Amino acid sequence: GSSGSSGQRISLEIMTLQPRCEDVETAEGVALTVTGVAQVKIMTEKELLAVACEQFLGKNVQDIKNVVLQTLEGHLRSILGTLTVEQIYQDRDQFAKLVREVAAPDVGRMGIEILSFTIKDVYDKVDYLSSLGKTQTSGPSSG
Repeated sequence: GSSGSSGQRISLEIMTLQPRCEDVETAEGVALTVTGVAQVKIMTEKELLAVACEQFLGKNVQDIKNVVLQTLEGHLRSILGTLTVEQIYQDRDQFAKLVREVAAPDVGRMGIEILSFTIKDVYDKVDYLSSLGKTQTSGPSSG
């Protein structure tokens, strides 16, 4: 599946990058699939934005979105590794907050600022959890 969009100029407009990762064994050791969804945009410098401008000048829109997307993406995995399969689902809103909180002060190196970070869908390709199907059960007790 190839892409095709007319445009021979940088697109300052806000860029929508979805930091998704597959086959990322959680803290315990369970590979999960997180789509993730975050928005980003180019930053301006009243002085000189040659740090991001020259870094995007000449390249192709796709390239840019990739570079930026990578920064966030990578982080996700790192934050997903230290986080188990529970902590994640339990408080997803937080998980994303970390990926953005850790990448926020990072993208500032290239010249990009993050707007927001959220989670789209988190499923397990190995269908491990599903198979287990967590359900309320009953059990006997002595006293």
